[PDB]
Amino acid sequence: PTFYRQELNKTIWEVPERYQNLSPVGSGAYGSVCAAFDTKTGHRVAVKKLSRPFQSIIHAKRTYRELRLLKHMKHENVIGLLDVFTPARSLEEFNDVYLVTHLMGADLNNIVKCQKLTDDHVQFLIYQILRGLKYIHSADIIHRDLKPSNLAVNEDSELKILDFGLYVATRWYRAPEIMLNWMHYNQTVDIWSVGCIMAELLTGRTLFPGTDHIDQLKLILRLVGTPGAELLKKISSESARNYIQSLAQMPKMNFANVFIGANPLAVDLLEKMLVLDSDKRITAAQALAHAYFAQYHDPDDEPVADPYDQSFESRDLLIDEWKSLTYDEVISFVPPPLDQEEME
Ligand SMILES: Nc1nccc(-c2c(-c3ccc(F)cc3)ncn2C2CCNCC2)n1
Ligand SMILES: O=C(Nc1cccc(N2C(=O)C=CC2=O)c1)c1ccco1
Ligand SMILES: [Ca+2]
Ligand SMILES: [Ca+2]
Ligand SMILES: [Ca+2]
Repeated sequence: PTFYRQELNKTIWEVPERYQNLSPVGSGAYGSVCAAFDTKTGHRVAVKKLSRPFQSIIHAKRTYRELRLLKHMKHENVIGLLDVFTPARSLEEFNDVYLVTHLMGADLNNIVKCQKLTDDHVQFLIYQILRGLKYIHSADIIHRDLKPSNLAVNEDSELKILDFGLYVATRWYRAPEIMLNWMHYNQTVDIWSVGCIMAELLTGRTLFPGTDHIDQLKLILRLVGTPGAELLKKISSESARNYIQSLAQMPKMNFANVFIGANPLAVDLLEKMLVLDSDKRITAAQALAHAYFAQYHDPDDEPVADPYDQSFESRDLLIDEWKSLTYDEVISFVPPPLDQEEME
């Protein structure tokens, strides 16, 4: 293919002539993104140019990790790949990686900001998050930083999870075990985040808008109640345990008294997601069966993922080895069919 060059976000992009009318739509993890028109299919796409993908061993393995992950993700509520390209003609010239996915116009913050969402609409949005999480969790992939800005949404409220499995970030949606560096955690860290997101969609305001990690913890404990000693088991730092143990004891609030006017089924689901005991937190697959989603739930259309080989994560390789592995993954990529779905 013929490539052309265009300066976007103060840097040269070099893209196949197939992709036209590039225009910037913001940064993503380790890269920046442009909307484009795919002249082969007439579809709108988003093209991410990775930032300095092989500048260091950190960047190089992160590039490989992201390409491997995105090549594996094949789910309607998870960002996956339509294309991956490089202007390089050989491994020796290889220094740039571009990832292509279907264009999504907004993030979840664009949906709830200026709109009082109906409960039926909130159900649909949360249902889609949970369907995507069931899929990624089934491949032993955790998001760990799920939040509205990591949920891409289009003009019909269809949603996809992105930046999973990988500047001052919001911590308002992070699971307590992540935010506070507890020693062990499971996939349900992401379910805490869903509870935080769902709460905000129902009330129109942030559930735990803490100014720092201690203020955020205090806000969390005010809702869910002081935890037992067994939860201290998870916290390495004695200073942190002593502090938490020293706090005045707070009762758990009845969520029906907090989310006044909400669908009682929404309140019940929130009670099952927003628990400190991550081993008692509802899983994505269990949440999909909850009656709150009755009008959307369809077990035939809530698939799991093919097994995902993450053995590379434990390996230290040289930069050029990660670069060569990445090049191999670029060259071996097989574009999916344009239409991969059939009537039920
Ligand atoms: N507009 C849009 N549409 C789809 C995805 C993205 C996208 C990507 C991304 C990831 C992989 C890929 F192959 C191509 C693009 N990374 C961050 N974003 C965000 C850009 C600003 N916030 C919303 C999504 N942006
Ligand atoms: O007080 C607020 N929201 C709120 C608080 C508590 C409850 C509900 N709520 C439900 O949970 C469902 C409908 C509804 O109004 C909404 C608020 C938002 C912006 C400024 O103040
Ligand atoms: Ca269906
Ligand atoms: Ca069916
Ligand atoms: Ca079809």
